[PDB]
Amino acid sequence: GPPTSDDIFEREYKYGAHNYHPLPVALERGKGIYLWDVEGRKYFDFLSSYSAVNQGHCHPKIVNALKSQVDKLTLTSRAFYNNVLGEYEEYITKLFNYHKVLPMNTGVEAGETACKLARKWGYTVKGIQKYKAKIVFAAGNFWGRTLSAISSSTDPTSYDGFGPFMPGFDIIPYNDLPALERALQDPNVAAFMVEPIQGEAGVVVPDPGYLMGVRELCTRHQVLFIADEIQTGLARTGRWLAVDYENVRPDIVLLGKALSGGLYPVSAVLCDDDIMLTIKPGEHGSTYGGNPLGCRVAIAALEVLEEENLAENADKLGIILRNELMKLPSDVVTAVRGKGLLNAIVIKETKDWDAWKVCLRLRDNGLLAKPTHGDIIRFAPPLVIKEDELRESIEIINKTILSF
Amino acid sequence: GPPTSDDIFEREYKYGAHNYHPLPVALERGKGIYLWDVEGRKYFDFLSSYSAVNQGHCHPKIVNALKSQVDKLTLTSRAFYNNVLGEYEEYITKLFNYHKVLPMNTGVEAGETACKLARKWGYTVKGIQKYKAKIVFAAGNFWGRTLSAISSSTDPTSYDGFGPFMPGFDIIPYNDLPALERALQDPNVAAFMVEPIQGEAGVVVPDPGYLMGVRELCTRHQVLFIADEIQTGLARTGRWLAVDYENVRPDIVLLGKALSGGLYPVSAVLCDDDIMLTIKPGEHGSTYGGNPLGCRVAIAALEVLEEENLAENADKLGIILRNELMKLPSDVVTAVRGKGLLNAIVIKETKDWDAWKVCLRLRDNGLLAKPTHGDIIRFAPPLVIKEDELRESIEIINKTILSF
Amino acid sequence: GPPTSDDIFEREYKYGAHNYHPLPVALERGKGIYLWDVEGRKYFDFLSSYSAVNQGHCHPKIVNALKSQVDKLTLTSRAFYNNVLGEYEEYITKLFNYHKVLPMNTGVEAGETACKLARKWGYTVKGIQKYKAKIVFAAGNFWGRTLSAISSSTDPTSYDGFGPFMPGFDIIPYNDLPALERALQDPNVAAFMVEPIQGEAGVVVPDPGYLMGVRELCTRHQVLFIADEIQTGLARTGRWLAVDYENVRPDIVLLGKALSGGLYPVSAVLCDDDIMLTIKPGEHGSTYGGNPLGCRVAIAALEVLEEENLAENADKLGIILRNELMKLPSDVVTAVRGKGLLNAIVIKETKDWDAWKVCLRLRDNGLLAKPTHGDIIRFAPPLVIKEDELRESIEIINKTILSF
Ligand SMILES: *[C@@H](c1c(COP(=O)(O)O)cnc(C)c1O)[C@@H]1C[C@H](C(=O)O)CC1=N
Ligand SMILES: *[C@@H](c1c(COP(=O)(O)O)cnc(C)c1O)[C@@H]1C[C@H](C(=O)O)CC1=N
Ligand SMILES: *[C@@H](c1c(COP(=O)(O)O)cnc(C)c1O)[C@@H]1C[C@H](C(=O)O)CC1=N
Repeated sequence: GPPTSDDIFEREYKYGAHNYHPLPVALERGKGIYLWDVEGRKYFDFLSSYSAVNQGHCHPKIVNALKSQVDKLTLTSRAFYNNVLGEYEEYITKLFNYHKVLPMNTGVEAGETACKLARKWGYTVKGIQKYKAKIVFAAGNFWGRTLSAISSSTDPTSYDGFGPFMPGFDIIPYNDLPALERALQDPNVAAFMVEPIQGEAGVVVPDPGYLMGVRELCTRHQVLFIADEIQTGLARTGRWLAVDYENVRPDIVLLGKALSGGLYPVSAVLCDDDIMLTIKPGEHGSTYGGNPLGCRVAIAALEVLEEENLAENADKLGIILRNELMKLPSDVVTAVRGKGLLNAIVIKETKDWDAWKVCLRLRDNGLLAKPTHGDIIRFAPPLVIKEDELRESIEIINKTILSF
Repeated sequence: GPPTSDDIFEREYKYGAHNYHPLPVALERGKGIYLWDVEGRKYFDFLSSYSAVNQGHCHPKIVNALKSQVDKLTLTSRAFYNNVLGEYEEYITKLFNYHKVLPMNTGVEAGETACKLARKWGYTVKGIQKYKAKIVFAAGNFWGRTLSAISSSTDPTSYDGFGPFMPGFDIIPYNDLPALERALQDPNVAAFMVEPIQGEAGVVVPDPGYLMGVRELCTRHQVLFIADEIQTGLARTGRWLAVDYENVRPDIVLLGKALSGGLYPVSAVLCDDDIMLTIKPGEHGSTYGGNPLGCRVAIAALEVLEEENLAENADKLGIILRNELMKLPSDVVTAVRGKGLLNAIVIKETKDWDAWKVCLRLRDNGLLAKPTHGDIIRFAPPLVIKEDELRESIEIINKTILSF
Repeated sequence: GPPTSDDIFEREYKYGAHNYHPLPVALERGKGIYLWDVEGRKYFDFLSSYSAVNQGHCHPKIVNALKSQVDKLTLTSRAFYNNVLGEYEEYITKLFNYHKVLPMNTGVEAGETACKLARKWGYTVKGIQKYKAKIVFAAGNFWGRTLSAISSSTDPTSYDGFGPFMPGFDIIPYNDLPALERALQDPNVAAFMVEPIQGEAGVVVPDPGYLMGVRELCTRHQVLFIADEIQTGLARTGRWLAVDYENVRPDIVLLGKALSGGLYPVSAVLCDDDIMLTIKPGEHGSTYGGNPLGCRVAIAALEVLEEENLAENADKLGIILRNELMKLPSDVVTAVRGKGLLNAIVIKETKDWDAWKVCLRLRDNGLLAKPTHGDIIRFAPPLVIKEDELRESIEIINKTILSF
């Protein structure tokens, strides 16, 4: 016979590392906003694979781009040229209005690249003494799991037991302009890296004006403003980039996750020549970075966001979701927050009943969501969701929450 | 009409970062051992995308695996289970005979994961005080371009201008057992990471017994032996792992590149429970790591290496390649080295005549290869190459060298 | 006639700096737990002047000490000796079991003194190069308003507009042992300064085991543990020192506020000879520090705490206070916290309901308390309060909270 859910759980427990704490559900198919488990049950996806399937699971446009290119050429490395990478480079730099892009594969690779750019520019353009360059981060940041990434983390689960840590990384509170201003008094700071909304920290939305103040302080003190839009970008919050809400232009922009619609690990580092060209030939790279397959996929994934106006849809539907969640009782759900279709609720955790239990019952009533910590549940469905489907989801959430 | 090669060169110059020094050739199609440029000209591929397309370009069996799964489900994240990952996990662990695998995407991610395991094991099992754990590396190593990876580099091009560097990374000479022994006298050393053959260093083959000696020293001093087989593994050197030549079993094995036949960025960290399970749920991850699309690709890629006996082929044909290369005048080609189909020659570089110029002319004659520095040319065709094809290539190599 | 409350407010507004936001009430008399305003109204004191009047207002024994000594001698400076200081020094050092005490006047002065001790010890004993020594602080710390003190603050109200700031001060989260452990990897760290309970942050009580973990980590990495007990000490939390709950011995202890029963500004720095004697004659001082009048007061104030077993009372009555407070509706009072008689509640602040408005009404109902931000009210009565008086006070709080 074919494996049950319990069979699948057991096999991974035996042959796979235990580095995740998954919700016990076993999926075999996805399409648009929906996932199906091996028992044939249907679920609303309200995680979107950490906002990587903004376009919905298996979008036909993106699938067709992948199938078309895989027959021709998939990997040359950048030791040679191919005919696709330049077409993608011209498309994406003109779309976001930066001189250049440096292609990578995963989100954390984009972040590492940005740190290297910041340091290189710091030493060769700004003139910092080697090797005294600093990069400032905000408390609660998440940008991956390399040794460098977790060195900037304030979450012990991320860094405990994995030191000694990368020097030159400082931390200030998020959503705190006086703290940024105090930090940038040090001329050895080369960059401030920040998420326009902190995702994995629990959808922490900064106050109106924060990003304007950030852009202002970074310009004033000759510091690069690095915007990590790997989770918040690409229509998820209701705009091409979440920084578009305050119409601010960062020095470096990071994209990933939804850049491929979930079909291929593609990430990108966008910035102007004065920054980008501090890195000379041979001084940075990646084997699969910029490969023609990922590029065809990324072009299609970006075109989907545009053609279907998913940003406008996320903006419209997000406020409906938040407004409805705000009707839940003040002492079962203690906060609602988000922008566009990146949202979260905080539940009054008891030692009897918590976010994990809510999510188990959400699963049972046909909706997949994951907690982060033990009192916050994230709601992030694919951006192709329609209003009637959203309202059905909302009913499921009401039903579940009010059932405890 | 279509863009020319020069068009392609110019577009990337304008819109892409300048972090590579590519051979001036623009490819648009690849099949088996062959690549075609946009002018229609045909080439032998003797780089194999740094040994990522061992199975040849666009291998029909791996391509079908990609095409089959892309319509079903491509990314859940490991927040949920799917039906594919566990099947891959059981397969690859049993193939290399380790308890568990931890799935990642790129080679440098696999290395970072191994360093994190080494440290976590160092503190929680070996009892090193936090955070005093050291990892030893060999001079000439290349394992990627994160801040941590270049912190272990002895190549200025990799690390200059990118500091400050990761602490706890110590460097010793390659192919030097006394040096290793002295380093392992420090009880705070958690691991030694090393390539069985150094790839980007210029195909540097250590003396017979080196790997056996490393294994013995690591076991004696309770140090983890991390073998980086991201380039040497998967039949490229004539065995499943280069480490198999001396019957050595590393504590952690890293795989990447050809694990997907070039269709998808897939890498793996293999080790037993005592090491793997030092990392608890939530303590390490990656958005695309272990996704079902890459898993189906990897399973197919591994099956191809087995079914077509590519390791055996690489062994036999490698012998021919080195034998025929060694016929070149001592005057002109000062060294020939390699195992299996991972090979290189060293030319007596004059002020006028260098490896780049040779490769430019090899291109002109229908064969693509990349130099390492001024005096080393690597030869690494896909492992599906046939003897007649190989000898045709050898002729091309011969006439090119002698034409200077 | 005599000045009204309104007269008093308007006079200070005209001739005094506007650096405070006081509760509009004008006191003229104080005795034990009670205060009377100029209109004759009587109030419970639930601020205890930031815990400086633990012994109650105008304690007869402390007053008698003042009156007795003021007729004899009040100030010689420490350029000469007097007959009182040595007696106080022996008394307090034997009481807390440290070799020596250094006498100062205000809390922030004791803190400055401890930072100088730590640095001096760092350079002359630990061997840190001048001037590379660091001191680590916990976010949320409050220890005064000198340029140095606000340089370690994470509260913009304290530091904004007052820089540039003192270098060599680093900040980590409170109640976070992994973060402390990470910070102490730097051998240039000389000390960690921390409150056993953060007072002005809103009575933030760390997890059980925190103080033990700090002591252990500081010892392990040769770092001084400075315990700021200026608010938490002297029976307020139900022990002589709040660190006594975990049987922890800091390297340096800071005392102040209630050290004088509110009659005189007296502070003290306690530590052993290997630390204290790093400061040589002429290298630190204060005009009024260690004056005979303050010393007589201090001895009396310390005797009151002991002879009336006020720590025992604080512990017993604080248990009662927190138990009764937790009976308030979980939807209006969202948290209750504290130790002994240092306590606070968190309210569910709305746009129209806040901590300030609550304290205004408490005042109207005969109880004086201070808010923290918009959602915290501190409750800290003098330790001489009796159970029946506490219970009466509690009904005022009940009446007030429920009345909204
Ligand atoms: C994903 C994430 C990254 C890292 O992306 P990657 O998983 O492809 O390497 C970078 N930046 C942002 C803003 C992200 O959201 C996050 C990271 C988080 C973690 O660090 O555990 C889990 C994610 N989904
Ligand atoms: C590829 C390589 C890596 C890194 O793999 P990645 O490019 O997918 O991240 C790790 N280990 C080995 C043995 C490799 O060969 C090398 C790294 C080298 C570099 O550092 O620039 C270039 C490569 N092709
Ligand atoms: C009082 C306080 C100090 C400073 O004492 P001082 O006012 O006599 O100089 C030092 N340490 C602790 C633990 C204290 O509680 C606090 C400081 C706070 C502030 O910084 O504004 C207000 C106080 N009452």
